[PDB]
Amino acid sequence: KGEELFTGVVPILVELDGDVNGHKFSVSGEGEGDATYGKLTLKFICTTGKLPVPWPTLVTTLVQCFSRYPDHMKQHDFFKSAMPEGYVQERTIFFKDDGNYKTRAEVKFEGDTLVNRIELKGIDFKEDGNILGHKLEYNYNSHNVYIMADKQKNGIKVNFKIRHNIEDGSVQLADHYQQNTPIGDGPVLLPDNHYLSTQSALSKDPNEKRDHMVLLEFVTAAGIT
Repeated sequence: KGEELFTGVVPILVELDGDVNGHKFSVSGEGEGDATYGKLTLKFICTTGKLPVPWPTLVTTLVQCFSRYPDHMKQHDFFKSAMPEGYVQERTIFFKDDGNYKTRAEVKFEGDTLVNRIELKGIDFKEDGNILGHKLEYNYNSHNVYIMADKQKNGIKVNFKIRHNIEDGSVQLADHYQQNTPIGDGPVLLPDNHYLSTQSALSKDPNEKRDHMVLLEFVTAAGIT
């Protein structure tokens, strides 16, 4: 049922409103996903002016239904199974020795288009830490995203560690704790334990003068053979 919605190229819309230490901002993104290849291509624009946090810190917040699940793992793909009604995705992201983001998003189809609508709230950030101080490099590392069933909520629980390169050569860790629960009442796939292997490339549109991020991302499910 849900998986059939992902056999081809799907348009994606992302809309985020944020407030980090009282700095309010909005981000809009557009692009497309091709789950057959685990592939996402998107361009994000800060629609309120200058983004008050580094772009890389928003990548995880800004559609894991575009992950490539190998055929032998298709019974473990919660994300697609919740479609088209969708799922709620909630996180706390702990920036080591700094503040935290808490996010809530709804991921679902509107017509033909896969939409990610997010509210983000950041608190306890240091004024001249790596986030508010803009000390993170404009790049992105490759990670493993660990997934387990959460049967009482008919959903999944997800944990991983994001590594952000700091401009001095060091690393800013961002520990992610995540919960996804279906919006609809229908059956979903509750998975055995497994992970997603991720890679992401960040770039700039040379003709774009707005504060923005171009993202190319590949993600593949693994850990069950």
